[PDB]
Amino acid sequence: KLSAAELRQLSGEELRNKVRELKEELFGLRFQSATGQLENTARLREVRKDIARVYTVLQERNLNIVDDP
RNA sequence: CAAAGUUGUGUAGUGCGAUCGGUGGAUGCCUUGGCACCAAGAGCCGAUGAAGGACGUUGUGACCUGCGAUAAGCCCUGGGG
Ligand SMILES: [Mg+2]
Repeated sequence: KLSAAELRQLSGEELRNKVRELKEELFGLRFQSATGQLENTARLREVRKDIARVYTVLQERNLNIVDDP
C-alpha cells in the first residue's frame, strides 16, 4: 500500500519510474497468476491501486491542484 | 335311498360409506413489491461531448449493481467509529 502523502514528496521522474516499476510488477503478478503461482492474490489488485495513486499525484501536479515541485 | 319343491351365490369386476394416503396448490397469515396521494424541493442535460448503450472490470465462472485500461474503484476535505 503506497501512500499519496509520500508520493507527493517524490519528483516527477522518480514518480514515473515508480509507475513503470509498478507496471512491471503487475505484469509479473499476472504471469504468475496464469501459470499457477501467486499465493498472494491481494497484491494483484493493490499494485493497480498503487498505479492509480501515482497517476493521481502526477495529474494533480499537472492540473495545478497541488503545487508541482 | 329316489322324488317333488324351496332357498343361497363376487373366484372377473362394480357401487356406496368410512378410513388411510398420493397428487394439486386453493384457503388463511404474511411481504425486499405496487397504487393513490400529501408536504417540501428541483425544474433542464449536451461539442469541457448528452439521454441511451456496447464491450470490459472481482482472487475465481456467470448475472445484477457500481465503475472505465487510475475500471465494486484513485485523491482532498469534513463527519464517524
Ligand atoms: Mg405442492
